[PDB]
Formats: sequence, structure tokens, C-alpha cells
Amino acid sequence: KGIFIHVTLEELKRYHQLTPEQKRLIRAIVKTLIHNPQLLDESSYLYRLLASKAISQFVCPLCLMPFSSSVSLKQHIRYTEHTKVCPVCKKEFTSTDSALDHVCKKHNICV
Amino acid sequence: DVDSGSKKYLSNHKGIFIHVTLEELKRYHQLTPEQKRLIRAIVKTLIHNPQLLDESSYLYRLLASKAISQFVCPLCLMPFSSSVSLKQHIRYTEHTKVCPVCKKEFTSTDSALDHVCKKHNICVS
Ligand SMILES: [Zn+2]
Ligand SMILES: [Zn+2]
Ligand SMILES: [Zn+2]
Ligand SMILES: [Zn+2]
Repeated sequence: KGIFIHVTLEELKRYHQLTPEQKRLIRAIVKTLIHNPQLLDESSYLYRLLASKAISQFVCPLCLMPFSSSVSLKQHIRYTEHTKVCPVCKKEFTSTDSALDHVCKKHNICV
Repeated sequence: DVDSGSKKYLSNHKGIFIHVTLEELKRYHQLTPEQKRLIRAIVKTLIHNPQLLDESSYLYRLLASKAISQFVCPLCLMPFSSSVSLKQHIRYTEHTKVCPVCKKEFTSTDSALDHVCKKHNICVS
């Protein structure tokens, strides 16, 4: 007896091509999260940060999207990032720059 | 009635069957729809980037330390009372040359620091 995690058919056959070791690590991680659901918001963030970090070095701390260059990351932060809520802790702000500052200072995610 | 060697687990539409005990089974269907969504999103990310499984021990030790204190060292993941005591540790006491995440090696622990910030995005003053 157990639970079904509603993954797509591709991801399901992809899943079963992983090694038992990778597979028990995965279900060990979901068990940690079931026991500690307060952990979900933040591990979701970090797993997505590290995911984006694999695509490019230049990642946005608020939206977690990879960019080609530091110039384009700067241009996105300058005109295209309007998140007023820190994705890890959900603290709300008056400014996206303040949100950027908070994520760096409190959470260690800096550009 | 059981059928252990059945191969329809491979093509089930409900998806990945994670076997679980009675306590956490009920505790799973006690989660909000939003929490269940996050669990799926993480599992999907882990499926598409399986090297994050090898970095997971670090991630959950980071989070555990961050709960004890805001001031944590990226190389050893140990909490400190203040920022002043944290950078006393980094300046004088932290000697690891290996990145706790990717296992790449360096000349100085300061090069190890810059690396963990530049390519893993975990940064400290
Ligand atoms: Zn962004
Ligand atoms: Zn926050
Ligand atoms: Zn340390
Ligand atoms: Zn590394």
C-alpha cells in the first residue's frame, strides 16, 4: 500500500530507468517532505534553483529562470521582474529590489 | 489477490507508486492540494535532473541548519550565533577545499567559497 504521484507517462518510464539507488533516494525525499511539510516551500525552491543553475550560471533569485548572460539577467531584473514576494519565505515587500535584497541576505541567494 | 510480476506499473496513468506506511499514507492525504502539487513538482525536477539526488543530502542539511540559524557556512553547513562569529569561522577556521555539493577541488577554501556561490548560488558575506 502507498501513494501515486501523478507524473506524466514519459516521466514515469524515465523514472523506472533510474537506478534503484536513485529511486529510493527519490521516495526517501518525498517521505521527508510528508513528515516535514513545512520543508516543501523551500526545497521546491532550491531544487528549482539548482535545476536552473545547471542550464546557466545566470539565474534570477525571484523567478528562478536561467539567462544567457549576466547582461540579460541584469536587463530582466531591471525591467521584467516584478515579484513582490520572496519565493522561499513568502514575506511581502513594497519593492522587488527589497525582495532581491532579502533573498540574498536572509536566504543566501545572490546575483 | 496479488500479482507481483505485473508490468502495468510501468504504464499506469496515476503515475509513480511510492510504497508507504499507514502513518504517512494518511498524513499524505492530509496535505493540502497545494502541498501535494509541490511534492509532484520536486519529484518531476528530480526525474529530469537526477544529479540533484546526489546533492540532496547537502540541501536538507542546509535547510536544517538554516532553521537553527540565519548564519550558516556553505562549506560545512554549521550554524553560528551571529554574522560576526560566522566570518570569524570562515576567515580562521574553515579549511575545506572540496565543494560540499559538486565535489570539485581547489587551491584555497576561498576559491571553494566563490565556487559554491558562483555555480551553486549559495553565498555569504
Ligand atoms: Zn526573475
Ligand atoms: Zn524569504
Ligand atoms: Zn564551514
Ligand atoms: Zn561545487
